[PDB]
Amino acid sequence: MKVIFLKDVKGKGKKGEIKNVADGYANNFLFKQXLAIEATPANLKALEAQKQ
Ligand SMILES: [Cl-]
Ligand SMILES: [Cl-]
Ligand SMILES: [Cl-]
Ligand SMILES: [Cl-]
Ligand SMILES: [Zn+2]
Ligand SMILES: [Zn+2]
Ligand SMILES: [Zn+2]
Ligand SMILES: [Zn+2]
Repeated sequence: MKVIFLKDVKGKGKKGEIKNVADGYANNFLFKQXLAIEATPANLKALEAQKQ
């Protein structure tokens, strides 16, 4: 699944990147720890607001 990284995660992604990762890894680790959020149009839109 495509995610938006909110924080660097060594070996997987850097803050700001939008990229595909393993679904299990996103669900059980990234989302659970606030390291990334799902890349959906609603989320991208919301994140741009929160950055501004
Ligand atoms: Cl998925
Ligand atoms: Cl770095
Ligand atoms: Cl990377
Ligand atoms: Cl970086
Ligand atoms: Zn999937
Ligand atoms: Zn970094
Ligand atoms: Zn990268
Ligand atoms: Zn948010």
